[PDB]
Amino acid sequence: AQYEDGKQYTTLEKPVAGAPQVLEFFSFFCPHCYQFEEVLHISDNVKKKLPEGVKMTKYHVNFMGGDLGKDLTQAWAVAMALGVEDKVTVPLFEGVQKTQTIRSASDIRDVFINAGIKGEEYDAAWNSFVVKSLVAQQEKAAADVQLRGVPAMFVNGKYQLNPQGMDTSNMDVFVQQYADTVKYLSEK
Repeated sequence: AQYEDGKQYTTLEKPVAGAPQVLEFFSFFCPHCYQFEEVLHISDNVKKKLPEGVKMTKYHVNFMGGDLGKDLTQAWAVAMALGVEDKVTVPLFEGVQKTQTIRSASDIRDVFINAGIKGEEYDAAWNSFVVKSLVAQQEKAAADVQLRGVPAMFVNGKYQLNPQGMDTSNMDVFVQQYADTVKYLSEK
């Protein structure tokens, strides 16, 4: 066909019930993830092609960057709880990969302060049990698909995007292929 298992996507040997409809994993240590976010705006372009009635979920992972990697997963839980994903994503990426000024939880915290979240509101979120279970959700979702690599997108707990199988001579064309693939899988 035009879309084929093993080409634009793969199928899970082990489907995951009750999964979010469009589920994306990343790491602020992940170089392709930086590309995906700041250069290609994948999440965004997928969204604008998804039918609506469809929610999009993005989770951080632990397996890159050891101790900081986990701090970053908890901080992304904070960002989700406060609804400030859109104000910290870029400075977290650049602070980890561009300027390399993020080396500790305290530096992660600085990004949120600079983004305007109050220290008080941040420390309370950081320490809240609502953030604990949010961390647990991120870990569980990654666990359910035995996630060993990022960036990664899963559709309806049963399909995994396979970006390796798309032309990259043009960035715009890659993005649209990627998004259309998501929409195809979405309708499947």
